[PDB]
Amino acid sequence: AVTESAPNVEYHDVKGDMIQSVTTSFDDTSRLLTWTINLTPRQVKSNLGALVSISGNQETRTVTINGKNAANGAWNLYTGESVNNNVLRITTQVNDTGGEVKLGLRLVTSDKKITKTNLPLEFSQVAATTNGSWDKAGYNTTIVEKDTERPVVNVPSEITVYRGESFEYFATVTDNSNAFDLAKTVVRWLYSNQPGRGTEWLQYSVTQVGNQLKVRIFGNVPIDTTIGDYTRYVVATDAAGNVNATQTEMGNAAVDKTSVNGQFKLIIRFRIKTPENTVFVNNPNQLTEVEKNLVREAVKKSNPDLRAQDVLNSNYVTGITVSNNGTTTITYRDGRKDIIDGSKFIDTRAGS
Ligand SMILES: [K+]
Ligand code: NA
Repeated sequence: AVTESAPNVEYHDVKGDMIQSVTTSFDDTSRLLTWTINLTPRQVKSNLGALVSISGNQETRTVTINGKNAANGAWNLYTGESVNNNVLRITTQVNDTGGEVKLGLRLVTSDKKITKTNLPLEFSQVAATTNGSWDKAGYNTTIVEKDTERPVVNVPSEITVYRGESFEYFATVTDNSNAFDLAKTVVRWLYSNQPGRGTEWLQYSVTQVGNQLKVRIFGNVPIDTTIGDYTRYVVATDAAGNVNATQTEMGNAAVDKTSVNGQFKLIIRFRIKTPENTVFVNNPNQLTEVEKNLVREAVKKSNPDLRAQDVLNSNYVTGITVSNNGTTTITYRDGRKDIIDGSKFIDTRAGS
């Protein structure tokens, strides 16, 4: 991008009679800065001289006067043609640090060739030296540092969602520049910029809050989706185009089974629903085998969406286990477990 503005005027000698306006143009890719100075000397004459000083974070690349390269004669002299509505353009390479950049000028016109020795630094000395128009001014502006640092995503290691339920999580994006490319900030699986096979219901949105992005990760999980886990990525881009994780890094991480910044495991779990009818037993803390089986059957009945394929080895008897004290362990097809206390649905028939 190119940014154009009018710099801060540090001083402009009120006896000066040349400078009308000064503008800057900065290319954020080349980091070249052009100072454009428009001149209307009262005495145009034949020769323009420009004594130029720049801050140490700049290095001069080009100086033109009236559209032609200036002859190169802390302060350096450049000379060229003198016309009305003359344009002096000083292009510098800004260093990677950027920051405050400064320009100082002492300008003259003359009918004679101009030399640095015979160049007046005050209005009162003009008549005996260059004997034409004169001006003196200083400017500054501020240039961003070159941003070579990637943005950082903060997202949980695991985002756990439940079949039949909605979810909402946030990832946060921070960058050293405090500026982003929202269009190139996404949540995706590895292969393409999409939510991914099996998780097509994964949604996201990107908002900027202050100096950070907030990436809302949300959706509605179907009752009929596969239980297990999926690797997904928050990929964020700063305003300079640096990304937290590149496509090639995502691919290496997928093969090596390592992590990149912004990676998360999306885990789809089952949400166990409690029996609506109390399971009556003799001693809720010392169940018989028949009572353990009543507990398993009640859990199956209240969870008709828990299919055999959803539990370990597609077997309800080994996938739903019930301890002596009525604790139910459900082990799913992915090896994940729920350990569920029976206190809220198992009761004694004594006193019922
Ligand atoms: K950055
Ligand atoms: Na933006």
